[PDB]
Amino acid sequence: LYFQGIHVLENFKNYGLLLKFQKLAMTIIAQQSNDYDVEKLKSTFLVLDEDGKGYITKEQLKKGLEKDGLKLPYNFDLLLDQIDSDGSGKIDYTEFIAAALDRKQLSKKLIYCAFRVFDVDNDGEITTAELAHILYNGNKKGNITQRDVNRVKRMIRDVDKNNDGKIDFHEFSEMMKL
Amino acid sequence: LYFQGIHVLENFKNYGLLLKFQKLAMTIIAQQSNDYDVEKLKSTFLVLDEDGKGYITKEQLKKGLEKDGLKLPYNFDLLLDQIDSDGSGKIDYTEFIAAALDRKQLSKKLIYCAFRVFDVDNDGEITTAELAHILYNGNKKGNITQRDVNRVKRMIRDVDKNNDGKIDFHEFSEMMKL
Ligand SMILES: [Ca+2]
Ligand SMILES: [Ca+2]
Ligand SMILES: [Ca+2]
Ligand SMILES: [Ca+2]
Ligand SMILES: [Ca+2]
Ligand SMILES: [Ca+2]
Repeated sequence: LYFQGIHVLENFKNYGLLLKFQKLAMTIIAQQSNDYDVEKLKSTFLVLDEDGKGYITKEQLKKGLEKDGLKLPYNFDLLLDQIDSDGSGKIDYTEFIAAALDRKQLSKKLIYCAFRVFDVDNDGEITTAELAHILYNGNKKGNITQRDVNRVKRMIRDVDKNNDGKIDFHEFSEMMKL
Repeated sequence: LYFQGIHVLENFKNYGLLLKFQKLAMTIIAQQSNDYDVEKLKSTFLVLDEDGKGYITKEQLKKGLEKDGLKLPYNFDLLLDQIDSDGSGKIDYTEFIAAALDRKQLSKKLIYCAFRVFDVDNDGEITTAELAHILYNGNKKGNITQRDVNRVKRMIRDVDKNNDGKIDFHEFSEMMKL
């Protein structure tokens, strides 16, 4: 059934975009926060990434943690598959941050650091057009289509709490924190 | 560094458990809700699962959606890797539900359906011991260790909003919904 298929596919697309949105927020925090604890995790990643690739193999991650003196869970391979959230087979910087930087540790300041990038115009509200340009252009400027805007609108609907079609700081924080 | 490694590993374990907790909640909703919209998604999965295995290959999912008349995104393979959240290579029932059943569509009734399973004793609060027994024993009864309880405690800390070490309905709903 087609009609049912439509809603299924669109929900799938939404699931993926929401994952992308949170991972990009985490990456923005790692790049822009200047927070000591975050910087120290970035130092760990530097140590693990022994070839300077920007990503680490599952072997490198295991060996690197073992070199620290840790006893890994026997089920660590399943965990590594979960950390590899894009399924590429390797753990990139963004995935390492997104699993190692506990959401609980994200203070208001850290979450604001990401919020203010998505809120391009700094009015306190992330709009569909702002979010689409960050996700699809990487920056404030550039071409996006009404289909793109509609896709992002559907994703705002999952985060919005006051039915205004925009994401405020509170709403954003409730997405970032469980 | 060992000390830093410890906190990294424990955060990784937490990330994985939180994913497990949400996916199990979704599965409980699919099994126990008796909600028409959820039942209709379950009918879709039955159609896709043509060999009656309980899981579908990426090919089966693509072909099945194409048979519905849908135009899949050219990047659907990346999406499928994201849906395959355990990295097994195939999409099981639980993953299909967890991506197709939009969180937005989870009414109070649907979320309560999962809540009351984790709140084994029905006192309105999910405790560490209750959650550990559901995650590790599958049911209320059975052996778990203090290490197990400590692992679950660390995960409650990510969901708790009033510092009581227990998860109430509101807190649970804030985990389930973005
Ligand atoms: Ca990856
Ligand atoms: Ca704005
Ligand atoms: Ca809003
Ligand atoms: Ca799978
Ligand atoms: Ca209870
Ligand atoms: Ca609580």
